[PDB]
Parts: sequence; structure tokens; C-alpha cells
Amino acid sequence: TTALVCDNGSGLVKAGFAGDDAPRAVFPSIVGRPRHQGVMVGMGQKDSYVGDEAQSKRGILTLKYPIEHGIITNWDDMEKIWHHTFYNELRVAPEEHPTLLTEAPLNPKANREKMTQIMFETFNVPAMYVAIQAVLSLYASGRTTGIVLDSGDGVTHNVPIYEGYALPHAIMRLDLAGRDLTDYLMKILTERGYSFVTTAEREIVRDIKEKLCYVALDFENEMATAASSSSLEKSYELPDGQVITIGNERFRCPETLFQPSFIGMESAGIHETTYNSIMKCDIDIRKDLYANNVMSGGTTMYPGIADRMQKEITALAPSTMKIKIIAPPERKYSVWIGGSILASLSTFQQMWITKQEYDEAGPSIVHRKCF
Amino acid sequence: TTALVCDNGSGLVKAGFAGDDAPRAVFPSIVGRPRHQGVMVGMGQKDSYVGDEAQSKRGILTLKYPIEHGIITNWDDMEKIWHHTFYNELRVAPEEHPTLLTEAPLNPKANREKMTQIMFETFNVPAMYVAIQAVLSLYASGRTTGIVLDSGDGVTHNVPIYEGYALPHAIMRLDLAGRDLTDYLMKILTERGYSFVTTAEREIVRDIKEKLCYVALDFENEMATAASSSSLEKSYELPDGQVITIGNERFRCPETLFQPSFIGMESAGIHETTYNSIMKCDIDIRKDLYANNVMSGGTTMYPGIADRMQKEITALAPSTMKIKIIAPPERKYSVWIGGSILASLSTFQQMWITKQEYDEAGPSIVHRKCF
Amino acid sequence: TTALVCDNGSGLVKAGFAGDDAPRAVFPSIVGRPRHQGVMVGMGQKDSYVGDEAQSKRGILTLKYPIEHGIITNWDDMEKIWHHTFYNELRVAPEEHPTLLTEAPLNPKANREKMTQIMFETFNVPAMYVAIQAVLSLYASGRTTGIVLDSGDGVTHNVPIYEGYALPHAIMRLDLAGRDLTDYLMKILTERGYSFVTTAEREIVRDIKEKLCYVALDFENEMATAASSSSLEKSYELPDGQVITIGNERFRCPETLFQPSFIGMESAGIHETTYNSIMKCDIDIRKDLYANNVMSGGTTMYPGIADRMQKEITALAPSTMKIKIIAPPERKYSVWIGGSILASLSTFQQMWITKQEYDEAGPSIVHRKCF
Ligand SMILES: Nc1ncnc2c1ncn2[C@@H]1O[C@H](COP(=O)(O)OP(=O)(O)O)[C@@H](O)[C@H]1O
Ligand SMILES: Nc1ncnc2c1ncn2[C@@H]1O[C@H](COP(=O)(O)OP(=O)(O)O)[C@@H](O)[C@H]1O
Ligand SMILES: Nc1ncnc2c1ncn2[C@@H]1O[C@H](COP(=O)(O)OP(=O)(O)O)[C@@H](O)[C@H]1O
Ligand SMILES: [Mg+2]
Ligand SMILES: [Mg+2]
Ligand SMILES: [Mg+2]
Repeated sequence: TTALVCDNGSGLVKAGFAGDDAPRAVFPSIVGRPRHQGVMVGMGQKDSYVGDEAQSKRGILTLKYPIEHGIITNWDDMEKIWHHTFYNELRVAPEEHPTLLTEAPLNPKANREKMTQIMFETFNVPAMYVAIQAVLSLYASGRTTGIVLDSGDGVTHNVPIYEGYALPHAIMRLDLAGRDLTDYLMKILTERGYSFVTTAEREIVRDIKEKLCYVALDFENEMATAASSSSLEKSYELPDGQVITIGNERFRCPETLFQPSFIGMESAGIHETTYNSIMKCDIDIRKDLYANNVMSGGTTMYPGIADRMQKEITALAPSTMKIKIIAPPERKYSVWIGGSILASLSTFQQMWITKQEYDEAGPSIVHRKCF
Repeated sequence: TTALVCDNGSGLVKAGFAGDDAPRAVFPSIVGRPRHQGVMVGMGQKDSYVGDEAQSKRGILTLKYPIEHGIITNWDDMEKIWHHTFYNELRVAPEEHPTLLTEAPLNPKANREKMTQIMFETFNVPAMYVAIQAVLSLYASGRTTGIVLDSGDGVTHNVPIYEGYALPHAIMRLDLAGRDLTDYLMKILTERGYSFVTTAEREIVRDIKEKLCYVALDFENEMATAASSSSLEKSYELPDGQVITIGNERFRCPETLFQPSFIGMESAGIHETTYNSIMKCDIDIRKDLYANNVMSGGTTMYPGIADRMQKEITALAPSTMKIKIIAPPERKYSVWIGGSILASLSTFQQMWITKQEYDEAGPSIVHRKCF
Repeated sequence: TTALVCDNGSGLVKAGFAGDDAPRAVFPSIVGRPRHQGVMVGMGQKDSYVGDEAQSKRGILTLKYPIEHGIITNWDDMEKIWHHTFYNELRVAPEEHPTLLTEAPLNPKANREKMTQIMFETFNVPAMYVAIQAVLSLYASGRTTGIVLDSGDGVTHNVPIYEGYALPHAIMRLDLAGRDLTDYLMKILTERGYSFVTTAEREIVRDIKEKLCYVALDFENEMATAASSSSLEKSYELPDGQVITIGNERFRCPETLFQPSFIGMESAGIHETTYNSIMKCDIDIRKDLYANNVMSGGTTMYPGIADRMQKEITALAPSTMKIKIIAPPERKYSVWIGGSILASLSTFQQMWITKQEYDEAGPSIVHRKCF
């Protein structure tokens, strides 16, 4: 049969079929409900909206994310999103297809236990499997050795792998990702008199961040350049026709990744996190780890982030080591591509958690069979 | 059965049957009583006259409007007018027909409470409903999204609606409409030596306003043109054969809608009111609101008012927005047409306030069931 | 010398001298201009009126607030108000006194830049400083640890402080305050047939709100009590002798603070805002924050608001935490009292921005020296 690969991220849902080169369905992972009163009768109105239909009508809706920091917090909305993905986007029968799901490392066990329970009971899938997103990203690049830096909307994490072996004690997890950057940009936009307070306005700020933000190679030099002249300013048109102009915010927003103290976090930056993850591994594999830094996720798509990470890691690493950052242009879907590749492999077909095994063992079997 | 749609405006009464394309009965909402002494015996004389019979004999009558600024102030005369509408104009049995009534937004609650009480007790209707006039106007145009500018004889108001959802906090209400314009024209006609002081003469001034007034595209240029020559002057024949000539008054009278300060009001014009109502809505629906400005009411029938409103809103709106004014030729009866359409809908048949519900709950049920 | 403390709020101006226990001058921050025509010659008439003189003659004036939502929007009127405060109220020479000014957090930078420029150029003050209002309120209570809820006429904001250290990432700002409540009461007064439309009538509605509104401990029980009987009704006399009676509106008006959806806002209430601000701080300071909730501003003077906030925060906080609301009877002037205390401190005398520093650095120095 044909397996289903579903990457349930905090911000976007990636779904498709195993063997394909790109995900079939990509849409935001949101559920919207009306907050005003309906005075017009005879027209089709629904109590909830999911995905693009919620984005289109966001002006009269309150938008909620069921997944927060890679943890599912509203299982009703998550089930609604899964139903939407299975029926309206891919248009498939769930019980006729094994499904591969993704999860961030160091997550609560109950999250994947409930994922398995929902998949086996509500949708009655024949088989399912839960994988780590960082390993799938390594699969997508055709590599067996390297350290993967994956940063999406909720979670940023590092996983070092050498010759197909993972070192769990060196796994790092950070709760700073895209959504936090969007909130910080939303806060700092008030310096120029721009006020965004609603969940519909938050999406507008996210679009502005995606379309106008970049990572500066040197932060203080960029600050001086922005203070000296107006060559770095850009204009953006709001949906109602208003035009806003932003200056140093464009690179101030992504700077939080390297300086988490901008949002009040004591943790270190992504470069120092990667260096510490490398230094926790055996001395005989650090040289290979230094040359196989793999980037994945939407938050790694800022212009100039790879050069900045290269510079920082070079400044941290010994001068005789060769630092190489791997940033494929398609790294936005590396997790899904690796999941499809894994589901297409012949040797993986006996690693599926089947319905019989679940009926015998309960939801706890995902701990024994998956990682 | 067949539902009855009655639009009780400040100036005119519109009545008919649901499913019809036009109101069956249209007549002024006035009650007249003699003010001289009857010296002739043996002839049929009545203590009161309603509607067209009052208009025909206005020379010996004092005319009173029971509705003032969309608020009923004389319930005895209002009951007389309702009896006239039910029995002499439509010629129907009130207890055999559900009745749909209209009301302006931001009205006193006691007004509709007494309307419901009168309908259920005096006329013993089986069911009744009170709708908002601007919503019905939106129904008449076959739209679910737009901002409605309704201006009749007593009230001018704006109601923005998006995807069938109303935003009550953005609803505007103005107490400048046709009657105020008639009074202002009555006052300014004294500059040419014309004196109208009675309620019968006020009707003559209203006819003059309806037949000779228009909205100037640019007020000061029209002023200069009227001062330069006499190309804008028109002649009107009084009922007794006298002929009057008016110049700049023709467009001075409707100018009060855009400059309320002409009658001593501090409020802004209709264009600024519409712009402020649009700006109070969510940023993601303002573009659709800009292109769906719907006009309704008799006061919107001045020649050239739509172009003036388009110009003003374009001058107020951002240059990249598309401003479109919708002014149907039948907008004089948009409220009644929308009411008939709503009463003809199948899904509305369970929204009627029935006699049993009124007997159970009292007059206050109209607040819970209607809007 | 003697420093000047000026608290420029959206609704009122508080001014005086450092070291005093109360502000010397309190008057509304309004500028009024005549809207009728002057027909009497030989009498003293002015083109503008400021403060109490504008309030006294409001019947023939249009009233404008130069400050909107803590942001100065009319700098000419603001300069007129500053001139009035300096010369007619305090009767002092501006160049002989350093001046301390206040501002709300998360404000546009250009606002304080222009404030500094106006103070240094137009009035030629020797030194000036801009402080955050919530910090000054904490100064007034003799505390170094606590979370301050300040709500005036334009802005409501929360600032948590622990051991003299502020956590900027946990600062909350809300654009719902007294003026919005006045507008909502103005809108809901139409349910009883009372119509207030002018800026002079808006002041009357504000007086009614100040004199008759209170916060209900339980909203639905108060609704049921008001519906059952008339024990909650009060009477108010209009300036022309008319008497109005209001029922549930008295506590419906302040309820918008806890339910912003009454005016169409998606944001949460003040209690939930305070709880979220507390939860964003470090876990080791939340216990001290829970017991030091400080109220400040005119909008916190509603009867029963402190008990309602205590109940809500207790319902939100863990059952083992001790919730304490600090509501001094003089919290109406807490910002000014704290500003005077700060200006009287010996260690603050070197934090003044002096004329030499401004001449060297330009208006941008307020960003580097102030917070
Ligand atoms: N061009 C871009 N520049 C910066 N950030 C981006 C860009 N495109 C997407 N993002 C951000 O990436 C995040 C979503 O990416 P994704 O890896 O799909 O996250 P998740 O897997 O958590 O859904 C969002 O926060 C989005 O704003
Ligand atoms: N052709 C016209 N030009 C200008 N005003 C008109 C015209 N026809 C009617 N009116 C005015 O419209 C008002 C009544 O219209 P209508 O919408 O029926 O009001 P209502 O619903 O309050 O009775 C009256 O003031 C009348 O003078
Ligand atoms: N007793 C009261 N009850 C309720 N509101 C009040 C009371 N006294 C003053 N206010 C309101 O407080 C606001 C002004 O207080 P203030 O803290 O001086 O604001 P600002 O600093 O913005 O001028 C006004 O909206 C006023 O109506
Ligand atoms: Mg992801
Ligand atoms: Mg009408
Ligand atoms: Mg204040």
C-alpha cells in the first residue's frame, strides 16, 4: 500500500504520500471561531474554521494554535485538524493507509501516547509510527553522520548523529523559535507607532517577518549603519492600504536567536548550543560533526543566517577544524522529505506499530517500539 | 400563510405582503385634526384624518407626525395609523397574518416593547418580529458583506456587516435626515421673501425640496457659479397659482448632510461618519467594506449624492483602495424589499415571536429573540 | 533649586513642586474653541480656552483632547496646555526649574523625543527627565517589589518589579481605560431614551460615570437583582434641570474592564492580564508578586473593584498563594507623589538630562538616559 507522512508542526501541517518528493498539502495549523454575532440568515455559516478557510475569514474570527512549543494542548482542535488533513486536503481513507508522524525530542510521553491512541481509535489506522524530526532531516540530506539544527515555529533542537548512531546525552532543546520572534517583532513595532494586538494582526506581523527580516553578519556594525542612514529601510502595505516602514527591526527580530536575552531568556544562542552539543560528544567524532552542520525548518530560512552561524562556530571551534554549514534551499520541508524516504525504505516495513500490537499492549507500546 | 411586512418610517408607511416585489400601500404617516369650526350640518365630517385623506384636506387641518427621529411619541396616533394600514390600505384581517416590523438601531427598548405589546394585544397578531432596517437593505441587494448608509425622514445610520456578521461597536447613528433638511429649506426660503409657517405649508416645502434639490459635486464652485449667473434657477408653482424662483438654495439644502454645522450641529458629515465606521472595524475587512457602500432611504435620492460620497470617501481612504458606491434606482424601498425577502425565507419561519411565547414571557421577549 | 513634577495624563494634568505631598494644580487636559458666531462687540473673547475655563464655557465650545491613548496627537494644543500649566496654574519661570515628566510604557519613541525637544527649546528648561508611571506609583507606596496596575484615561498597563529590578518582557499594555468606559456608557444610555452626542455632553456623561458607577462582585447575580427590583436605581440631575434614572448601567459600564468584548475588543480582562504578567516572571518571584498588587489611577477608584480583582486573581492563582490587593485611598495621585519623591531623592540629582548634554547629543539622548 501507500504510506502517509504527516509532519504536525506548531505552525504548519505538512502532509502527503510516501515516495513523493514534496508534501501534497501545506496549510496553517489553526482553528478559528467567530467572535461577533450573526445577523444574516439563510447563508452557510460554520461554528469553526480550519487552515486556509480560517486565514481567509480571520477578520471576524479568533485564531488558536492547538500545538504550543511542540506540545499538543487542545486535543479537540488537534483532532479537527487531523480530520481536515485526512479528508479535505489529501482526500484519503485513513483506515487504508499506515501513517508516519513526527515529534520533537525531549517531549512529554503522554503527548505521543495520546497521538497513538487517537490514531488507532478515532481514525482506526492500520499501522503508525512516530519519529524524531532531526533524524528525518538527516535522512533528507542523504547522510549518516552530522548534527542537525532544526528550528520551526515552536521548538529548536540539536541532535548529533555519527555513523547512524545517536548520542542522546548530547541532545539539546530550546523553546525559542518562530512564534517567539513574531511576538518580539510585534512588541518592537510599537516603537514606530504601529499597534498589532489581535490574533489576526499577529498573522500580519508573521507575514511581515517572513517577507522583510534577515540576519546581520555583524550586529553592532548593522546598528551603526542603520543609525547613520536609511538605506536599510523597507516599506510594507497593510491589507487595508496603510503603509508602514521599518528600519533596524528587520535584523533586530532574528537577532534573538543568537541573543535570547532580548526576550528575557537566560539560555545561550543557537551557535553556542550547537558548540556545546558538539563538545559533549566523543573526541574522535567532533571533527566529522564540525563539517556536517545541517539546518532544517522555516526559522532557518532567514537570509544570511548560515554565514552568521559559520562565523560564530568558527570563532568557537579550534582554528584547525573545518566548519561547514549545510543549508539546502529545500530545508523548509526536510523533515517531511526524510519521513517519506524512511517510509519508502524496504527495511522499515517491519518497524510499523500495527493494530494487533496496539490491541495487545495498549498505548504504551510506542515507547518500546519508537524513539 | 402570508406574512405582512410593514416599514413604519418617520415620514412614510410602507406595507404589503411577503413575496411581493413592491410595497402595496405607500402613504404619509400623519394624523390631521380640524382647527376651524364646522358651520355646515348634514355632511360627513370626522374628528381625525389619516394619510392621503389628511393630505388632501390639509388646508383646514393641523398635521402631526406620531414618529419623531425614529421614536414613536404619540401611541394613540400610531395605533390609528396601524389600524388604517391594516384595514383601509391592505384590507386584511390582522389576526390571520404574522407581521414583520422595522426599527432603527440604538433606539429605546421601550419603543419596541410597546410595539410588541400593541401588536399582540390590540391587533392580536399570531406572530411578529422586529428587524433592523440596514440589515434588510443589505438583504435587498443580494449581499452578505457591506456597510449600509440608510437615511430616511428621521434617522441616518451606518451598519457594517461582513460575511453575515454585524459589528455592533461600529454602528453609527445620526439624527439629521429629511425632515431637518425640509426645516432648513423652510428657514432659508425667507431670504427671497417666501414665508411658510404652517404644517400644511411645510408639506409644500417638502414637495419643493423633493422636486428641485440636488447635491453639488463641489460646493464652493457651485456657489461661485450661482453668484455669477442665473443658469441654476428654477421656478415652482404654489397651489394657489403663485410662482417662486430659487437659486443656490437647491444645493444649499442637501449640503447640510455633509456640513451639519449649517443647522447648528457639531457632528460630522455622512461621509466622515461612514469613514469612521469603517475604521472601527477589523483591518482585514476594511477593503471589502470600502467596495460595498450601499445607499438606502429617500434622503439618498438627491441627484449627484452618490458621486459626492464617492469623492469624499476617496479623499479620506488610502489611495490604493477601491471605493464603490452602490445606489440602486429602487433604494427608496430597499428596507421593505429586504423585509419581504427575509419573511419569504424558509429558515426564518422558526424565528417568529409567537403568541404563546409572548404570553409566557411578557413584552421583554423581543429583546431576547430580536436584535 | 526646586524641581517641577508634571504628570501629563490623557484626561487630567497633575503639576506641582518636588517635596510637596499633593499636586498643586489639577485641571482637565482639554482645549476648547468657539463654534458659534460672536455678535457682541466690546467684550473680552479669546480664540481658545484651556482647562477649567474651557469646562465652564463648554456650552459654546468644541472640546478636544490633545493626548489620545497616552500618545500626544496635537502638539500645538499640548504646547498651549504646557504654557497654561507653567504660567497660570503654578505661576513659575520654566527656565529656573528642572522638570520631571511621565510617560506610559511601550509608547512611540518620537513622542518622548518631541517632549524633550519642546521642553529644551520652547520653554528652555535647565534639565528634564522622563520616567515610567508604574515605577513612580511603586515609589509612592514605599515598596521595591510588586506589580503595578495603572489605569488612567487612556492607557492601562502592568509592570512587575522585584527588588528594584524591572522585567521588561513581562510588561503588559492595554488601550482600554476611562475614556472608553465613558463612551460605552454614552452608547448604553440610549436604551433609556437619553441622548448625549456632543463633547460637552460627553463631559456630563463622564461626571455621571464618576458619580454613579461601581464594580459588581458577581456580574450575573447583580444582573438578576437589577432585573428583579429597582433597589439599585439612582437619579442624576442634568445641568438644565432634567432628571435621569439609571439601573444596571451603573455596573455594566465598569464591567468592560473585566470583559473587553462589550466594546468589541478581543483582549482579555485586567485580572487575566495581571495573571499573565505574573506568570511570565521567574518562578522564584511570583509569590512576592502575588502579595504586592498595587492599584493606581483614576480608573481604579470604582467602588468594589479591589475585591473583584482579588476574587479573580484568587480564582486564577494556586490555592496555596496569598493574594493581596493594595489600593491606597490616595492612588488617584500615586504617579505624581512618586515623581515628587524621586525628584526629592539625593541620588537622583545626577540622572537629570541637562541642557549641555542635549546640545551635545540631540533629542535622541532621552533614549540613552531615560527608560
Ligand atoms: N522566509 C522566512 N523567513 C523567516 N521565517 C520563516 C520564513 N518562512 C517561514 N518562516 C517561519 O517558520 C515557522 C514555520 O516553519 P516550520 O518549519 O514549518 O515550523 P513547524 O514545523 O513548527 O510548523 C513560522 O514561524 C514561520 O514564520
Ligand atoms: N426625490 C427625493 N429627493 C430628496 N428627498 C426625498 C425624495 N423623495 C423622498 N425624499 C425624502 O425622503 C424622506 C422619506 O423617505 P423614507 O426613506 O420613506 O423615510 P422614512 O422611512 O423615515 O419614512 C422624506 O424626508 C422625503 O422628503
Ligand atoms: N470616582 C471615579 N470613578 C470612576 N472613574 C473615575 C473616578 N474619578 C476619576 N475617574 C476617571 O479616571 C480618569 C482620569 O484619571 P487619571 O488617573 O488622572 O487619568 P490620566 O492620568 O490619564 O489623566 C478619567 O477617565 C475619569 O473619568
Ligand atoms: Mg517542524
Ligand atoms: Mg426608513
Ligand atoms: Mg495617568
